[PDB]
Amino acid sequence: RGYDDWRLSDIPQYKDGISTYEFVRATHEADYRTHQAEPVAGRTFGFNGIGRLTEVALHMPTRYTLHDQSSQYKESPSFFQGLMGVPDRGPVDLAAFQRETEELATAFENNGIKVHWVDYPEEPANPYGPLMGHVFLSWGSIWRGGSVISRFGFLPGMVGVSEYLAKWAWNTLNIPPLVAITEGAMEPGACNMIADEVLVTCLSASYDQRGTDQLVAAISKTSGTEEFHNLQLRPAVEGFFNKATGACAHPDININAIDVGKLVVSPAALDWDARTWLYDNNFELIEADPDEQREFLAPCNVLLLEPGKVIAHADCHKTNQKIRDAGVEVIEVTGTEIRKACGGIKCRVMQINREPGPTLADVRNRVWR
Amino acid sequence: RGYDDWRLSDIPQYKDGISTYEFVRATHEADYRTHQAEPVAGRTFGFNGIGRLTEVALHMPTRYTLHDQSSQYKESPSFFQGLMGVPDRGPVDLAAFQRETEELATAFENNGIKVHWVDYPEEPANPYGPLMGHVFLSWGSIWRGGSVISRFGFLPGMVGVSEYLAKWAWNTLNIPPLVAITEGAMEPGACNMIADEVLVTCLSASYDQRGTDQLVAAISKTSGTEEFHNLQLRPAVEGFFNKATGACAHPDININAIDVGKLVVSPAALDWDARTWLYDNNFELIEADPDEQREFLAPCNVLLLEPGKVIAHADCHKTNQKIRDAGVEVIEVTGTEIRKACGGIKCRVMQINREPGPTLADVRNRVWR
Amino acid sequence: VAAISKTSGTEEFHNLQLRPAVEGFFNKATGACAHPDININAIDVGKLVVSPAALDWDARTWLYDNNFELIEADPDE
Ligand code: NA
Ligand code: NA
Ligand code: NA
Repeated sequence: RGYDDWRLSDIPQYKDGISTYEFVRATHEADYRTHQAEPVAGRTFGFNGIGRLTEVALHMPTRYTLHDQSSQYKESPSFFQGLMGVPDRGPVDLAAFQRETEELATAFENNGIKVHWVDYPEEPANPYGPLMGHVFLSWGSIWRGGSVISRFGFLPGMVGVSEYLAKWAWNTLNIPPLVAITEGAMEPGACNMIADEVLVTCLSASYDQRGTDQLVAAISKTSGTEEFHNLQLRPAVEGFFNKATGACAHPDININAIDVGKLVVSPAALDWDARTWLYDNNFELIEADPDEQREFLAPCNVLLLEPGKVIAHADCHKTNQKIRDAGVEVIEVTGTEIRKACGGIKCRVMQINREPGPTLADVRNRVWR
Repeated sequence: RGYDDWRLSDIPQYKDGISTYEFVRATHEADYRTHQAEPVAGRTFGFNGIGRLTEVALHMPTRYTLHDQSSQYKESPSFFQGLMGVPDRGPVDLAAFQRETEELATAFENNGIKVHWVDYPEEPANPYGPLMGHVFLSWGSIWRGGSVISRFGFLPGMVGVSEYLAKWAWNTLNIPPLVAITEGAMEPGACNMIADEVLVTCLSASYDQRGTDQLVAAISKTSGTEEFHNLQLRPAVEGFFNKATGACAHPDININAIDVGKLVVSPAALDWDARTWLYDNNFELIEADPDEQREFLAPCNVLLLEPGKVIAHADCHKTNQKIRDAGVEVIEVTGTEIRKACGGIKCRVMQINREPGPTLADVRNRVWR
Repeated sequence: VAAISKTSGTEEFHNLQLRPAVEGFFNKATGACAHPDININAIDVGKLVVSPAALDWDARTWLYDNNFELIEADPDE
């Protein structure tokens, strides 16, 4: 449209003969996401809900992506092993990491999902040392209404990274920021949603109440839903992972949706209140294999492409059979090298756009018991 | 510093033999602004308070900066005149606007203040028409903790602009976003502060309670102060300006600090509660000339360079003499063309960095009555 | 808690409430248990033996703030 062709009718609040007060009031009342964020961006965006995923980003590793190449790791491996708590499976192999990355990318293209590639500078560092954990682009996933700057609870090598990814989203995709988390801890990217307006968090190394409150209030306002629910798990875990039990600081290792009102869930995730809530809201639970969970094969770290279809680690054989048994298609993908750090396949995907999908009301109305 | 020279001692929460829990807890407790925002930015930033201003940005106008060149203005001038409500002083003269802009910039350099220049694309438009009001870079002023995306109450031509300026701040200065205002209305840039932790807002076309609450909560957390106070004026005005009284939707037309515990204030600004509060907190009031105020010469739209020194419109002779009488140096600067839109000199300056300055306790302890 | 509070003979009464992840009595995948006495006990003044599967973040914070020293039970046991 031409610069001199604009007219007052292009302003949605304008009406012929409207008063100043009524125009201003219509403006105060407009929805931020649909009046400002999306039009200005010139597109929709956000990973909220359990609808159809259409657009993601990955990072292809270099030597600088590997945690064991940091001089701070070299100085004390046991310090970082205490923070993450994941079983030692020996050093990361760069070439194999790159291959499993190509395979994941192929899986996306074979399922009609656009993949962007995020690079970091050579010798990437923040004010406190080499970047660490920066392969895990879910930490920069995009919410309805915009990007979020996280407060990392346990990993100093992620300081500056959620900024970097948000900046990248703005410069490359034109997607704006929504909020910076400025108190306590909140890593929203590692959360999952189990319905259009149901978020799962944890209270953990990665989340305190203040951080959670800040995040939930911001994403609530732009979620596009009348209601917003936060299920808050309470795992027993000091750092990121408890290799004695399989409990994890992050929701996305403990639980995810695999279909409408159907969840894959860890043995170590559900306290009584959480269990009661899932029960009252008609969610059907598929239990992850306990050994797969405890040995950190990340069987719950599946990525939902759409209700009834997930990407999962190819070697989570037992959990995957149970998912198939629940009527869900599983796309097996190699994810071995990625687990050598604190995460699996879902953890490493930055989700950019997911179309609106089924709601909590849909879950509740499902007849299955 | 070299990429392989980093050690655990470069992590401020690290201590030899610290437990995972204690390390995580120290991390949850760290201050966002001083641990993350500023280190990652690699500088300090924020205009908060009444301390020494060091860094700003201006926009040098082109024909596309002029409000009367918009096809939507051409279609109905009376519609835009109802929104702003400012006295008609005839069309803007581009050449004169450019000259008064050079003069303002010279004033900054003569006072040791760095000036950045913001350009817009040719034929700048948003989803709803030509940009309008985009010369007013105070709307993009930077807060301690980061940039803000505003919700404009009355001007649709500012949609997309606060995003643009925030994006510019991030790409050019490395300053991150703090929050997007997503409900009601809040134009934080047009507010002023009268002490290190005292903000003045209005309830007006430009601000509702929900928007105000959202903004104040975000900037509170990063203000670097134990307390945060919001004085909320209640002007009687439908749009932006009331040419019968001098009342204005924006704090920065109604009031500003000129020194520690000394304010220049409009006749039309102070309701009883506001007056009581200023009185109880030991603020000395200098009244702006009523005619200067009502005729929209913007005598309160002075910019505080530091306690005891302001930039003011050169033709606000009466108000300026009173400011000098109160012991404050006035740097007179031509601001005629700028007033042909909804604003004056302070309105057009994006404030990027102001050093910490006097506090509310300092105001209260001043012996003057 | 209200009943035993009134007769405890103490000015204050505190209830630490663990939140184990367990459906029935015992979770043989983790060691989590419905009963406190399988999850934790005192062994001395301000010293506790505690299961890996017992302490959620709030419980952990509370024990920390109140100066309790924790001895971890062997995970396999
Ligand atoms: Na719970
Ligand atoms: Na008031
Ligand atoms: Na507890």
